[PDB]
Amino acid sequence: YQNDDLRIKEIKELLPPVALLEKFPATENAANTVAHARKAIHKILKGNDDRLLVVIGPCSIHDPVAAKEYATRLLALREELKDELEIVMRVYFEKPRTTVGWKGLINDPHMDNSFQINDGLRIARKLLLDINDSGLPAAGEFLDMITPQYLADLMSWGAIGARTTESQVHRELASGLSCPVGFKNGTDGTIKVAIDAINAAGAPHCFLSVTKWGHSAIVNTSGNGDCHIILRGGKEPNYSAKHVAEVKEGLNKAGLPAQVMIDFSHANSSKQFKKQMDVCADVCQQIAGGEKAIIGVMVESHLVEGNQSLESGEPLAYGKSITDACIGWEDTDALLRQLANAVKARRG
Amino acid sequence: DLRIKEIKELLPPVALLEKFPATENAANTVAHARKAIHKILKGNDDRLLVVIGPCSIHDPVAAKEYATRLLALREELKDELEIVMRVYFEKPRGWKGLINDPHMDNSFQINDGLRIARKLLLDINDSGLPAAGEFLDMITPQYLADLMSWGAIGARTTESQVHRELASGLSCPVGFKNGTDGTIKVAIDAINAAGAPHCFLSVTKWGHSAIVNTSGNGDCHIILRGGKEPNYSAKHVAEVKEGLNKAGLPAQVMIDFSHANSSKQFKKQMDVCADVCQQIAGGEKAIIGVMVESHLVEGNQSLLAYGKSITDACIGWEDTDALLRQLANAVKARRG
Amino acid sequence: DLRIKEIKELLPPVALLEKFPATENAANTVAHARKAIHKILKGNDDRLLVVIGPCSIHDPVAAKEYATRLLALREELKDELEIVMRVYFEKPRTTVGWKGLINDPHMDNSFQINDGLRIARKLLLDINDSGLPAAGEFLDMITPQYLADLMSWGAIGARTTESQVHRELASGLSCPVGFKNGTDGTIKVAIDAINAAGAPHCFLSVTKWGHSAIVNTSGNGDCHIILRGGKEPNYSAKHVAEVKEGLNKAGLPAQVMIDFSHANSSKQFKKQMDVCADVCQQIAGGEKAIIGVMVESHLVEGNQSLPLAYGKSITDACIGWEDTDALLRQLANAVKARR
Amino acid sequence: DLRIKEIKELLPPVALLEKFPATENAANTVAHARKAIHKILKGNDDRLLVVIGPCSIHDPVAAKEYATRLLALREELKDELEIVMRVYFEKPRTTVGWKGLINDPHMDNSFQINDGLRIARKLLLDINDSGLPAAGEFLDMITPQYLADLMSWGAIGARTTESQVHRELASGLSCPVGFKNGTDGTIKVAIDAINAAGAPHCFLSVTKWGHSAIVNTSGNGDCHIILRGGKEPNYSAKHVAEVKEGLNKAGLPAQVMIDFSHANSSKQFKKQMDVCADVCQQIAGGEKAIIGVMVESHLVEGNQSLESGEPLAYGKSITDACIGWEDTDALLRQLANAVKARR
Ligand SMILES: O=C(O)/C(C[C@@H](O)[C@H](O)[C@H](O)COP(=O)(O)O)=N/O
Ligand SMILES: O=C(O)/C(C[C@@H](O)[C@H](O)[C@H](O)COP(=O)(O)O)=N/O
Ligand SMILES: OC[C@H]1O[C@@H](O)[C@H](O)[C@@H](O)[C@@H]1O
Ligand SMILES: OC[C@H]1O[C@H](O)[C@H](O)[C@@H](O)[C@@H]1O
Repeated sequence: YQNDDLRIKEIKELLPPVALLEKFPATENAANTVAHARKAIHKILKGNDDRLLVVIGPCSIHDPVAAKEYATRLLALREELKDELEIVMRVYFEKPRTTVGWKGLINDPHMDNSFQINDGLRIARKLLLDINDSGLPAAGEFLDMITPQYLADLMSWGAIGARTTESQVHRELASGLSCPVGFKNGTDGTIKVAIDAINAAGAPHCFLSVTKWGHSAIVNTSGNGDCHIILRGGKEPNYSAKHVAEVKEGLNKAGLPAQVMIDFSHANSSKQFKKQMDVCADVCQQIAGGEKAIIGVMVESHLVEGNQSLESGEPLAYGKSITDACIGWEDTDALLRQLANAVKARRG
Repeated sequence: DLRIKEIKELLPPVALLEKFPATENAANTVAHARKAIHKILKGNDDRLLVVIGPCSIHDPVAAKEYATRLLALREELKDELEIVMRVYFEKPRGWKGLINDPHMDNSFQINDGLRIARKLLLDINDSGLPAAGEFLDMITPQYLADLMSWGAIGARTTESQVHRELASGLSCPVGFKNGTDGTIKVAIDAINAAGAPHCFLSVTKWGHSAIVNTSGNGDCHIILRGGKEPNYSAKHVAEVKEGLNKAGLPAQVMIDFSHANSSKQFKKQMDVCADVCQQIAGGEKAIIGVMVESHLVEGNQSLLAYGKSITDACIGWEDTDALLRQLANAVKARRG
Repeated sequence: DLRIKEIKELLPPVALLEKFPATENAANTVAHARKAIHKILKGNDDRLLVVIGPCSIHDPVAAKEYATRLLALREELKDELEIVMRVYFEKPRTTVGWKGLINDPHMDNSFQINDGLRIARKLLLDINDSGLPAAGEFLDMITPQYLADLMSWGAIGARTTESQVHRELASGLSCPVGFKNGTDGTIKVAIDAINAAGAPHCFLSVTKWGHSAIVNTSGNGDCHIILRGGKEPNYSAKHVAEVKEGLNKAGLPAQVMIDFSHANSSKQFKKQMDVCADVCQQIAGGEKAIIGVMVESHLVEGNQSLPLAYGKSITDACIGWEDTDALLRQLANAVKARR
Repeated sequence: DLRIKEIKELLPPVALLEKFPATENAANTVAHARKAIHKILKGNDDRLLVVIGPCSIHDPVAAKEYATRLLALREELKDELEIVMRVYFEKPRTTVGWKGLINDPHMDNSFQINDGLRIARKLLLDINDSGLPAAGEFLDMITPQYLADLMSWGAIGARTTESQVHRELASGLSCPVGFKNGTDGTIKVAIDAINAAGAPHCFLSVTKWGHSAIVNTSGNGDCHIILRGGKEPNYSAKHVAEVKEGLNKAGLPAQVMIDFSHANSSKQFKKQMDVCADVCQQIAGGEKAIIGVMVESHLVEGNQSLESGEPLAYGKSITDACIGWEDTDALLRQLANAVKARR
């Protein structure tokens, strides 16, 4: 065709979602994990459970071995702390870049710009399956419009990133997802874009999308009422009581329940991974002092703290982020126990 | 699953491309206008790209009447201006636009809407008038982009990786709007992102998802659309030019006369025009394009009257003729 | 894998249907001719279905000339005959050979099938739009989605009458279907096919979207046998009596279509004129079981080997227009006598 | 679409290939048997291809027990026979009846074709992975894309030997292909089919993505005739000599596979043992043109009728009747001794 594909270099075959769903079906226990976690989060969001949703884990997954070791450790704490916390592992396979960079395990699993996306989808779904089958629910970021069909049935919660909260196609996607969805405030701190997103996601929509067969189609969604805001900072952090109070008022002014999830990382830690523990201290004091609106938190955590560079060509250290820096396991254990103690204090 | 109510059949792009293929004339219109804009962006033509037309298309009849009037000025002023008709089918916000609801009744006859939209784009290009589109999603461009000589990324998606990926593979030049607060950082990031090659998942002309690799698109530029205050003045242009230079990008801008630069007052577009013409006539080479919301009849309507916008308010045809002549005279002055 | 050398993109049927939609006239032509053949097959009409035209289409310009001439005779003889043009785009070869216009439109082994489908559907659309109904052989399992909405009647070839997938195909077609007897002359295989095609089936097929799917059909009751010879011709009234009796035993209407060409003519196109005389005398003598005939006819008689000569078949030899005009008049006269 | 009542979703072949990929053992089994059959067809091996197994598979459990028994004889008789298990899923018929494991795996008219494709591929995978190669029948154009990578040999349905579409299919199959003689016992149509299938073709087909496409094939030279009787059995030395003549006259290798069942056994399953005796006689005497045989065999001889609301006998055909394991063991040993005697 004339005037077509000047800037398209190559087009390669993509496994349809049904191929990944057939190769890696949910086990009974994996399906149980997803169903129970989605119901638990819904109950929190409706105000009928006083526990704290905790979405915690690596900035990005790049190594299934370390991810499964992390998952075993986190599952132990999920079981120990379950009367206070609903613990869901961050299993992020897609990373939004400020400009350019390794986009994650699905886009480039082999970490060498070979872009073996079919391998990436196989690795990602098998890992999500293993984690859910172990009994640990999983959270993801919905950035790509096409990858969710491959994974969403194994997601108990999802986030739409700050750079896409305003995006109509992402709001439409959320309106048809089967899990609860968090919408982050705008990268400059703006709350209104996330409030608008929650309202849009709760409405039914009609739009173009791709089916489990890998074919484009017209899709009609019902709307998703299980959406809430994620506070992730702006030019300055926005986790403190003053900010939470402003957001509660803004939600209620818009007719929405005053409830927030606080991201301890990103702009709320000023991109300094150990400051997540300082955010934790402040948020724990708010919770223990009686703040009911804090229904969830999000934490970037790995086996080993800090981060490392893929671009150097050095062999990668095990269990250590190749993207944002994370707190390590010992801080993670302490942080989770701090949150559990705060939730117990809030209740008693 | 739980929250998917219904899934309906969608014609693949190849069906629309086969039903409404580009005529030799339409193909030539697109090809020459893309090349003309590229030369402007490369600094090898001192003419001004002018993207002008309705806020959104709801009536193909009125749109083709508008196209005929505009083609006359495009040919008349061609030594100073590269005139491209704004052919936007939706207003991001209501009525979901011509593609999503051509019959205006919440029937969501998207297959009909795609047929109507492509036919209109084909007819306008066949007459010799190039068209400019807005790229709001990842699926509709496959049906229409071969008939687009320029496109804008929605302001709500400048920051979105998936829309920067899309731009990196588009065959036409692309404008990225500045941030809602008037800052340009996100737009600079978007131009840098869109300039690089990407690998991502997309839907082919066959209606199947696939892995696509793009080359990167060097024909991307900023659109100034205002922040809390208008940012069309010579002071703001100087600020934007320095920030572009600091980022290693060509110090060039397109200025949107409408929206926050017109302070939400359609007639104020003529005021931005007078100010921008002064800058150009005074020698400002960095202003390479403008965007104007214009229809047959000025104002707007609410879902009736013919040739009058049913979304945002536009200047009517007499102001449009005057505006285009003012810009052409300014370009003449700048040339010397 | 090892014996697949190339896989190339194929336009889906929706693309052809959108580019070349049925005009109002084309749709009316198809609906009327389908209704007319159904009326003839139900015995509620005494006219003769005449499926006549080139062995194969290889030149749309000559086909449109042929169509204009045949349309005039269709209008002239409309009281005795329901005239339907052979528009055959698919050719079953005894071994290897040019498979028709769709498979290789440029007859040079370039296999531009997307071009072939556009050419074929445009031609079929133009012919129906003029008012002339069309007939084809349904050989390919995937091409019928591109063309069947413009077909008023179809044939299953002698070499595929036994084929389960072709019986399934026929069970879901919107047009009447004829089944040729076996190449040895066996009648049973065509009777089995008619019974199978009349029943609902569930099988794998390709949709108008170009995707494979599970398809359920209703069954096609407008099917009938086509007598086309075997070792010896089987058009004589003795053979016709044998077939009507075999049809009765199987509980099927005792009606036949007779193919004047192929083994009935001993592969000699002029002998089609001799078969015509014999069949006309059966009809004029009172034979109501002969509900239709099939004739291989072109602008110029004979055939040629594969520039080409105008109006001559590049596959089986056919009779020319003069013989064609006279044959149709003989048949209409025979119908008028029978009535 | 007046006579199309319903259209239902179908898993594309890639979904089955991803769920049930060929193991290394399975892929090796397929490769080695395809090569061994090629050598036999080209005269570089004096061993006998034996395709043997149930008329149709209705029970994967009995099928795998049969495979385990057959594999043991495959190993024991490997110096004389290339033993390939018949893994057929359907009995083609014009009368009504069970539509086979792929169309109706649950044996109840639910037409759960997606289930049936999963069951059929999983069974083929398991049999190949154990080391036993598998032979299939090609009845349509769409199912082979789900299964053919696990077949070492295939037969085109007797009712489609003359069909251009099935000859096109054969011309692009990765395995050797057998074509059956005509219902009246003549070989003309099968000679035409062998010629047509050995030529390159270009035709429309469904890819592993479940999409129709234009496909070009190389031609299949590993095609041969299957003698299956006509009006009378055609396994006798007089008939083999007559077919050898016709194959030479056509410029094709004078080699044949003899089907011991159906018309050659007068539709009486025990008569397969009489055909075996005669064919062993020809082979032991020095007949080199007999390159393979086809035998309908199961754990338990005879057959049974499928009945709603009722259990079935284990290991016994619900389609045509088969010889049972005792006769199968004796038959395989007879053929092996005849091959030893020929050399
Ligand atoms: O995971 C999250 O919750 C995220 C995504 C976030 O991790 C992003 O992908 C990188 O911070 C970009 O890194 P860069 O700025 O180097 O492109 N929040 O935004
Ligand atoms: O059109 C028909 O009605 C037919 C089909 C017929 O035309 C066939 O395609 C050629 O006779 C094969 O020619 P060859 O024998 O040269 O391959 N009747 O059989
Ligand atoms: O294993 C199932 C059956 O197989 C047959 O070959 C044997 O004769 C039976 O004794 C056995 O029970
Ligand atoms: O970087 C790759 C370059 O070539 C691409 O094909 C584009 O035409 C150009 O804009 C880009 O800068």
